Amino acid sequence: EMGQGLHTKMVQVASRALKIPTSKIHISETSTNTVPNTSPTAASASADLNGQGVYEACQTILKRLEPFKKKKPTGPWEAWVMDAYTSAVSLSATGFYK
Amino acid sequence: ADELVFFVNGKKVVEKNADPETTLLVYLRRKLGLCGTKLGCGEGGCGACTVMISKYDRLQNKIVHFSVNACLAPICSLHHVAVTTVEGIGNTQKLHPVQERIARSHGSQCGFCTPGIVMSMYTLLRNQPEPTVEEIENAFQGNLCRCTGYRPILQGFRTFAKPSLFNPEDFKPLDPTQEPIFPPELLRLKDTPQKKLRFEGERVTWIQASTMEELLDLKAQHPDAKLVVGNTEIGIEMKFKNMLFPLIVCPAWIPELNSVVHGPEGISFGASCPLSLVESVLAEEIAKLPEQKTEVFRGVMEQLRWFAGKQVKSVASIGGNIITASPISDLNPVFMASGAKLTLVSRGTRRTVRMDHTFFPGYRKTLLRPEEILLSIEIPYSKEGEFFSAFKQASRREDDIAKVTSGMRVLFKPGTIEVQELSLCFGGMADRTISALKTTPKQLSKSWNEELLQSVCAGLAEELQLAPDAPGGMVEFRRTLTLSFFFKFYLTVLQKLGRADLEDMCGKLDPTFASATLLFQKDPPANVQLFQEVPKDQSEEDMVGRPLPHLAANMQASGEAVYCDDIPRYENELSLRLVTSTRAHAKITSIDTSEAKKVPGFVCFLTAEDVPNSNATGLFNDETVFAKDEVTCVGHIIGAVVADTPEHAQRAARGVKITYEDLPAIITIQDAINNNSFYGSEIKIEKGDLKKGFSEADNVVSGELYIGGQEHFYLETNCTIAVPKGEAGEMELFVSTQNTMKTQSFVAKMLGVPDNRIVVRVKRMGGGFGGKETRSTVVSTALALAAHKTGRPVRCMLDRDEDMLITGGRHPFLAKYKVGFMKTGTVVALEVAHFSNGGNTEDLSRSIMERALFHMDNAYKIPNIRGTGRICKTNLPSNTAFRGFGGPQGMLIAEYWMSEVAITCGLPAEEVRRKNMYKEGDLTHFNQKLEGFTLPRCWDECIASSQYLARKREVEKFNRENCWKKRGLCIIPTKFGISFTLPFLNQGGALVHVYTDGSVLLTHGGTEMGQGLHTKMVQVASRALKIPTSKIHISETSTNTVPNTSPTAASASADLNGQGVYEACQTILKRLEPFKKKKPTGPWEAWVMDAYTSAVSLSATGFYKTPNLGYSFETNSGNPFHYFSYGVACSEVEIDCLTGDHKNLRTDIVMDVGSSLNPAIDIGQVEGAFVQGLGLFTMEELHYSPEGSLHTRGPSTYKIPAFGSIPIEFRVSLLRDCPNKRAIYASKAVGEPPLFLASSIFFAIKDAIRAARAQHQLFQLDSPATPEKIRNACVDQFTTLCVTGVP
Amino acid sequence: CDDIPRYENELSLRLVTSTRAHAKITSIDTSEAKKVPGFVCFLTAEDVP
Ligand SMILES: Cc1cc2nc3c(=O)[nH]c(=O)nc-3n(C[C@H](O)[C@H](O)[C@H](O)COP(=O)(O)OP(=O)(O)OC[C@H]3O[C@@H](n4cnc5c(N)ncnc54)[C@H](O)[C@@H]3O)c2cc1C
Ligand SMILES: O=c1[nH]c(=O)c2[nH]c(=O)[nH]c2[nH]1
Ligand code: FES
Ligand code: FES
Repeated sequence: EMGQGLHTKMVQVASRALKIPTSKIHISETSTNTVPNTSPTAASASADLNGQGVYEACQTILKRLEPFKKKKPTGPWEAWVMDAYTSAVSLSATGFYK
Repeated sequence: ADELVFFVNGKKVVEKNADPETTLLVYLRRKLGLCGTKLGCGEGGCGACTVMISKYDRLQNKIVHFSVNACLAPICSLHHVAVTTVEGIGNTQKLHPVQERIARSHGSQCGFCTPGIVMSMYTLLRNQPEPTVEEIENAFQGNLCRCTGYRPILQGFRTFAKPSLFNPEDFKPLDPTQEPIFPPELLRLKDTPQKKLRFEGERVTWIQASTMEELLDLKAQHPDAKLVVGNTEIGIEMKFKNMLFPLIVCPAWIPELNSVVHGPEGISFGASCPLSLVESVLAEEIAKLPEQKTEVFRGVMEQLRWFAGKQVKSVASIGGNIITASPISDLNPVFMASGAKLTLVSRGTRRTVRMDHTFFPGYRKTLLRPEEILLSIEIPYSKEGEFFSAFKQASRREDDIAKVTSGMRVLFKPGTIEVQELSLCFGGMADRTISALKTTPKQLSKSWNEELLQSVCAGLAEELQLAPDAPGGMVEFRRTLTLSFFFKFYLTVLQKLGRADLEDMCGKLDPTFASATLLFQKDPPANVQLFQEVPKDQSEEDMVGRPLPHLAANMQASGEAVYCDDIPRYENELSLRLVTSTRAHAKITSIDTSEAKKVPGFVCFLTAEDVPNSNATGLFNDETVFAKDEVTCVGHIIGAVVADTPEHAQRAARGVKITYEDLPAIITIQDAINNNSFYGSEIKIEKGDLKKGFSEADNVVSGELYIGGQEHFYLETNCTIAVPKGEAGEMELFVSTQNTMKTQSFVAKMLGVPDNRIVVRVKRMGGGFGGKETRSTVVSTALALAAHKTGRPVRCMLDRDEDMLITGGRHPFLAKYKVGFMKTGTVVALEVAHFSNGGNTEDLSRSIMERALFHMDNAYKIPNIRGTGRICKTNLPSNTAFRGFGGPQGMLIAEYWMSEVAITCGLPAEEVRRKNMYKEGDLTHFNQKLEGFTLPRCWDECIASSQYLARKREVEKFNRENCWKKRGLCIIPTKFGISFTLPFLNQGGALVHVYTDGSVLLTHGGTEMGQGLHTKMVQVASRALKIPTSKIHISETSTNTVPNTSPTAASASADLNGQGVYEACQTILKRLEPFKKKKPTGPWEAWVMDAYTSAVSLSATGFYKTPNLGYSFETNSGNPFHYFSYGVACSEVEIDCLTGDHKNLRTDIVMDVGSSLNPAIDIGQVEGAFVQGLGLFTMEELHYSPEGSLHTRGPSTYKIPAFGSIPIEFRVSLLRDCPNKRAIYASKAVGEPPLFLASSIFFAIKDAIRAARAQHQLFQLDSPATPEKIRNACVDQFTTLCVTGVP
Repeated sequence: CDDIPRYENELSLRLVTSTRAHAKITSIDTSEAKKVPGFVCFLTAEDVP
C-alpha cells in the first residue's frame, strides 16, 4: 500500500469471493515471510495480479466449507467456520496467479 | 568518592549514579544489554544468573576467580572487580570448549539454564584446568536444569577430567593461556590505597568502608547502619520480605575482617571471610594435621558440603551466617557445640564470648549490642579424646534448608570412656539454635555404653518437645531425627574409641551396624545410551533417525538465543505487575491505591472496570480476567499495576491495599467431598461383572493413596510483551506459551476485537511441560489490556514466587481402591474411586481425570473393573496440564495396589506383573485393541540388560549384611495412549516458502520449549524435499503464518506437525517435478529459479488430522488413542533407615519410540521426563497453610532434582526394529510416556522400607516418598520412643 | 516507518555521499567524525561481509 488503495480493493475482492462483509476481513501488512518471491508493486498491475491471487485463495476456503454450507444452508458463516474447525479442516490457503 | 568502576567482559564500566538496590543481573541485562545471564528465581538457588568475578587479592598478591549469583550481587559491592559473562568466553563464531561440549553432547534442551552451567564449568576450569569428576559434579551444586536429567551435561564435561550420541574426539582442545587477560588497569589501580565510597539511590545509601575505624565510627554514630557482606541473607530480606534498610555499610574490604590467624587453641577467621575461604583453609589443615586435632574442622567441612553451592559460598561470610541467627543455620549448631570463641568490637570496646545457648536470646537475635560488629570467630582444634560429628537432613542433599541440623561433641576424661563434657546442639527444633542442656549434664562421668545411649535418647525425646502445631510441621520426623543423629554419633564415637587402644574395652560395632557411620559419598557415574543405527544405504544428507544436536544448542550455550525478556525494550515500553488475593475466599470490600500513586513512574492500576469487552476468560469461560466482587483463591488476580520499571511496578503493587470479608473456603479434596463441590458429574469406565469378580477372588485388598501435586519449574517463568500498533485494534504479542491460538482468542475476546487483529509469536520457551498450555494467558491478557489502554508496549515477566503462586500445577489425587485376586497373583476384580484437586477454575481438569481413568489399568488386563473420577472445585490456584496429564497419577495407583497383590500372595513382584500384563490383540478396559504391542519385548530386554534376577540376590545379601541401610529394586512397565483426549485437537498445520536462492523458510503450529521439535521438523522437511537440513530454517511460531493451532502438548506435536510439514513439502515437490525431469541432475537451485521464472508458486500450506479417533464414555466404544507408547524401567535404591535420605544407584530403561526421528533428542526426552517423575514421586512437595496460602514459592523450599539426584548408573535403550507406520516416518511420540517409569524408584524405595521394617504387612507410603515419609515408615526404637513415649 | 517507536538500544545511520561526478577516492579521514558525541562507527566497502 502506497496510497493507491490496493488493500481496500483486495478486501472488496475477498468480500465478494467469500460472500461475507468487508468488516470481517483485515489486511495488516505485506511481508516476505507470508508471501514469498513477490513482484514489485508496479506496472499498474498489482490489483490485477494480487486480486486473482486473493480470489483463488478464497475459492479454496469456500471449497473446504462447501459440505458445512450444504448441511447448514442458512446458519451463519461463523457456524460453518467453527464446524470446519472442530471437524479438523484446514482454514488456511495460499493463492497464486500468473 | 562516588563513581563505581568495574569491568565487564574486559571493558571498563563507569557508573556515576550507582543505586545500592541495583543487582548485577539487572545491570547486565537492562543497562549493558547482555542478556545471556538469566533470571530463574532471584533467590540464589537456581544458578541461571551465574557469572564469574575476577579480582586482585591484596592479602595474597594474586589474581583470584570465583562464581557468583548475579541476582544477589549488589553492583555497589563490585568496585574494581572484573565480571565475565557467557558472552565474554565465546560466541557461535568461536565457541569456548565449555560451550561447544555442552551443546554437542546434548546437554542443552530449552537452553535457559545453559549460560549459568557454562559459567560454573568455566569458573571451575579457571581455578583447576584438570579437575576430577567429583570436582566437576560439585561445580553445579547451585545450578538447576529441569529438562535434561543432567546426565548429558556431566558426560560431556567428563572429557575435561584428569553408535554414539556424540564424538568427544572432534572436540576442540582447551588452551588455558587463551583466556581473557586480567584488566591491566586493575593491577595498576591496586597500587593506590582504597578510600571509602558512598552511593546514594532512590531509597538506600551504601557506604563501602575502607578501614575498621570507618566502620566502627559509622556504627557508633548510626547503629541502624546495616552491615552487608555477601548479601545472601539481606538480598532475600529486601526482595522477598519487603524489608528496607535505608543505610547499608559494606565492610568486605577491611583487612581485619578477612584475616586468617593460627593460634594455640585453633584458627581465627575474620567475620567477612567467605565460606569458600573457610573451606579451603580448613581442607589444608585437615590434610596436614593429625586426625585427633581436626574433629571440629571436619564437622564444619561436612556442613559446608551441603551448604548452598559454589556461587553462594564464594560471597556468603562466616560472620553473616552467625549474625543472621536463623533457626536452621547449619553452622551455628557446630559453633555452639564446639564453644567457638567470638570477638565482638565497637568503637572503644572489645570482648570475647564462647558461643553457647546464651548467645541467641530469641528469634533472629544475638547478644551483640547495636553498635558492635563481629570481628572474628576462632574454630577450635580438638583435643585428645574429644570427638565431633555434624549432621544435616533436608528435603534434598544439595542446596537445601535443614529440617534438623546438629553439632555434637564429647570430651572424655583422659585415658577413659567416661564423659567429661557432652554438647548436643540443634537447629530446626525451636525459633533459635539450641543446646540439649537438660539432657547432657546427666551424662557427665558415665561410660560411653548402651545405658548412656538409652539415657540420652529418653532425655532428647522429653526435652526436644514439639507441639503438634509446631511451626514447620513434620514433628515426628524432626524428633526422630534428633535421636537418629545422636545414635549415629554414639556409634561413630565407639569406632573412634576403638582406634585409640584404651586400657578398658569399649563396645565394638557388629559389622551390620558399620554402614550407619559412613559419611555420604557416591561412586562416579557409569552411563549407557543404546539406539539403532540408520540403514547403511541411507543418504548422508537424510538426517531422519540420526542424532542431530538441537538446532539452537550452540546459541543456547553462548547466551545468544533470545527468550522473551531478552528482547530489547522500546524506549516508550512500560512494566506491569499483577496484584493478587491474599485470601482463599472473600468479598473484596474496597481497594485503596493512594500509596501506589505516590511511587515514582506509576501509571495506572487496572481492574475489572478497565476491561473493554469481556471479563470472562479461561478454557471453560469460568474465570475472571480480573477479580470482580470476590476472590476465590490465594493468588487470584485482582488487578495490575503499570509503571515505568519493574522495580516501580513492584513498589506500587505493595501500595495497593485490599480490604476483604472472608467467605467459607473449600481447600482440600475432603472439604470438597463434604460440600459436594465438583466440576461437573462423575466420570466412569466399567467393564465386566464386579460382584462376580470379587466373590470369585481368593483375596481382597482395600486401601487409599494420596499423590501430591507438582510445580513445573520451567527455568523461564511466564512472560509476555504486548506491542499495540495504534491501528484498527492491531496488537502483536511476544509470549512464552505453548498455546498461541488460545492466547490470541483470549486477548481478542477481552478487548472485543476480531482474532484477525491479534498476532501471537513464539520463538522459544525456556521450558513449558504443560504449565504454559493455558495458564500463560492470565499474564498475556493483563499485559494486552495495559498495552491497549496506554497505547505503549508493555512487558511482564513473573518472578518465581508469583509464577508458582498464580499459575497452578499438577493435580493432587486421592484414590480409594479395592482389588480382588487369586493366590496365583492373577487380578480378577478392581474398583478405584479417584478425586483430584482442581482449584478455582475448570481449565483442563476434566480431561486430565479422563486420561487418569484411561490409564488405571497401566499394563494389566483386568476382566472386571470399575473406575470413577470426580474433580474437586476448591479455593486454590487452578491446576492444569503437567507432562503426563493424569496418566502418572492413574498409573501410580495401579502400581500401588499391584505391589500389595504381590506382597499378599508372597510371590515375586516381577512375576505377578508379567502374568497380569496384556498381550497383543487384547482390548483395554475402554475397549481399544492393543496392536503392535511391544511391551513384552521392552520388559524382556530390560530384565536381561538390568540383570534383574542377579541384582535381586545382591540386594537380598546387602540387606542381611546391613541393619541401618537397605536396598530395594523394582521393575515397572507402562502403556501410554498417544493423542489428545479431545479428538479435534489432533490436527496441525505448516507453511513453507522456497525463495529464489533455493533456501527454505518453514513454519508450523508447534512451539519449541526445549523438546527439539523444530530440529525434528527440519529433519523431516529435509528428507521430504531431498535437500540438506542446512538449506531449511525455522525462525518462529506465529498465528499469522499458521492459524487455529492446537497447543504444543499431548506429546503429539512432532506427529501432527511432521505430517503437516511433509504434505507442504509434497506440494512443492509436485510443482518442481516438470523442472526436475527437464534437468534431472541440475542442482536444486536451478529447479527453483526455473520454477520462479516460469511463474510457478513456491509457497504451500500443509495440514494433517489424526483419523478415526473418538471415544464415547456413554457406550465405552471408539478409540481415544492413535497408538500407545511402551517402556520399562528397573531401578535400585539404597535408603538410610536412620535419616530417610536415599541414593539412586542404578536405573535401566528400555523405551519404544518407534523408529526414532532423532535418537539424541528422544534419549534426552526419556532422561528428562524420567527425572521430572523422580521429582514427582520422591522429592517435590508443595505446602499450603490451613487457610489455602501456598507457602512453597521458590527453589529454597521446592526441591527439584539436582545434578546429585540422578541414578549413578543411568542406562537408556531405544527399542530396535519397531517401526510405527501410523506416525511420521514410523516414529512415536516420546515427551510424556517415560515420566511414569520413575515410579520404579518409588517402588524400589517401598521395597527397601519393607526390608527395614522386617529388620524391626501392607504399610502406607503416599507420594511423594520424601525423607520424612521414608524415615517415618522405618519404624524402630527411635520412632517408637518419639511417638508413643515407650522404649 | 519512522513513526515506529525506537528500541532503547537503537542507533541512527547517515549516508556519506560523493561530491564529485567521477573521481578516485585518494583517502578518507574520519578524525573529526570520531570526536562527535555518540559516534559509533563509519562503514565503508571494507565492512561489507
Ligand atoms: C541459595 C542459598 C542457600 C543457602 N544455604 C544455606 C545453608 O545450607 N545453610 C545455612 O546455614 N545458610 C544458608 N544460606 C543463608 C546465607 O547464605 C548465610 O546465612 C550467609 O552465611 C550469610 O552471609 P552474608 O555474608 O551473605 O550475609 P549478609 O546477607 O551480607 O548479612 C547477614 C546478616 O549478618 C549481618 N552481618 C554480616 N557481617 C557482620 C558482622 N561482621 N558483624 C555483625 N553483623 C554482620 C548483616 O547485618 C545481616 O544482618 C543460604 C542462602 C542462599 C541464598
Ligand atoms: O490428552 C491430552 N490432552 C492435553 O490437552 C494434554 N496436555 C498435555 O500436557 N498432555 C495432554 N494430553
Ligand atoms: S536467578 Fe540467581 S540463582 Fe536463580
Ligand atoms: S535445558 Fe536446562 S532448564 Fe531447560
